[PDB]
Amino acid sequence: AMLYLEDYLEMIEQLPMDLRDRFTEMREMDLQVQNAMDQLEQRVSEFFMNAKKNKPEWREEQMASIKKDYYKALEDADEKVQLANQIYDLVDRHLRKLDQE
Amino acid sequence: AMLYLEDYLEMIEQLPMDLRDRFTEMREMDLQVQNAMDQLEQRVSEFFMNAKKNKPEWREEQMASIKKDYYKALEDADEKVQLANQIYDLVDRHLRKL
Repeated sequence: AMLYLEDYLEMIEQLPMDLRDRFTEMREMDLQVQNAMDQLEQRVSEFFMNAKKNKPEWREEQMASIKKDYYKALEDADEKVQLANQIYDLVDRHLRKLDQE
Repeated sequence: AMLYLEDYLEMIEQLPMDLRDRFTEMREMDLQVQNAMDQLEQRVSEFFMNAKKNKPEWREEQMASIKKDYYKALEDADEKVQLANQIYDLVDRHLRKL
């Protein structure tokens, strides 16, 4: 409980700001993705809800917004992908450093 | 107060079955992502902490486990991605029907 957090806390501190920052950065990115998907889900059930109501040209604005949200999330996930690559190479670099030492 | 949650109820219930399940699968995958990230961080820091103290073998073992967790994670992110694409397909199909 509280002691496991101390150990968890402990663990994080022995990690160069290099890595820790990219992890929380990935954290934030994942949060962003979840949020984008939420607004998409809402756009979608409104599509199904109103639908014929508010005319059928409502699909234009709606579907455009759906595509926008979806693309946004995709870009955010591609960004987490980049960040994980970064963390990967930064592992490798700190590694090699220690090995020839 | 929780009107946000009754509204989300009515929200969800407007979706067809396919779409609902893909979204809930997605949420499951998010959780799994958060755990993979977590676990990976922990092996990384622990490996740094105990890097110099332990033997070459221990370094190689921790590194293999780290690599695991990494690819692990990476796979989950792809599945979440994949789910999002399925959802978008189902959506524009439910439009092409109308």
